[PDB]
Amino acid sequence: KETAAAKFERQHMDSSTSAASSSNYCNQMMKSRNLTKDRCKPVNTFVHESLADVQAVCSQKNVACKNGQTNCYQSYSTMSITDCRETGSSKYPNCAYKTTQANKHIIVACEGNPYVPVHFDASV
Ligand SMILES: O=c1ccn(Cc2cn([C@@H]3O[C@@H](CO)[C@H](O)[C@H]3O)nn2)c(=O)[nH]1
Repeated sequence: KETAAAKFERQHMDSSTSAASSSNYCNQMMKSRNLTKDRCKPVNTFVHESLADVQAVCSQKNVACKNGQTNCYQSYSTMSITDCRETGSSKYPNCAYKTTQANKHIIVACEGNPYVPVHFDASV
């Protein structure tokens, strides 16, 4: 079965590209990472840094999670990311997304042993 750590990697890691996300990027990535299988996942962020750099965030700046839990961490450095946001005319199964590249500090929730990212909370 898929671990929470693996699920974070599938939903949120894309080290392979630096940013260059075409306007098509989210349409393709949301589908291929299986985030459009059951419904159109409304919002999702992919991070284009190494897995080591993203895992490292779990030992960086401790901040409150949006849900009030205390296990979130904000990257000290900005990171290359792409936000995917479902369009207003998007209708499942043909899920459609606006693709927006940015360089921002990521906030992730970490859990487990080893202590690794399991949710993407926000970018700031
Ligand atoms: O700027 C953002 C803000 C929220 N999110 C949501 C998210 C959370 N997660 C975490 O892992 C998923 C495991 O099912 C959950 O939806 C959430 O805990 N995945 N996507 C962004 O991707 N970018």
